Amino acid sequence: KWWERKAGPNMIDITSAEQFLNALKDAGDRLVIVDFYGTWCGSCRAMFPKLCKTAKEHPNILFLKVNFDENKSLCKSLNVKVLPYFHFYRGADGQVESFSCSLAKFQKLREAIERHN
Repeated sequence: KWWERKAGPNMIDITSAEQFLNALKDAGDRLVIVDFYGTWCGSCRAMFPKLCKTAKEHPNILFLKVNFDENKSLCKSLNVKVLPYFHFYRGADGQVESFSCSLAKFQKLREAIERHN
């Protein structure tokens, strides 16, 4: 599957609600970037290499990949309405970013990271 190709060790597939919370809790005070994507999302597929490169460049950021099509109830509960979409979480602060971005507007994701390192 395209979302598995060249994905580094800080990029994890989320397949259940409990696993999602455990990942957020176990992250401690680390920045967590949650990548909501779809199996047939062209933009998602197109930006994946850039996302993988970003993860390699930031080994201490945790990237959680959430396939909307395989976790629909979870994504709906989280108010995710369009794909690609991102939530950032960090420790006690909980959710600290919530946004979409284009392939060409990938710099918005980099700017979001820089707001939280």
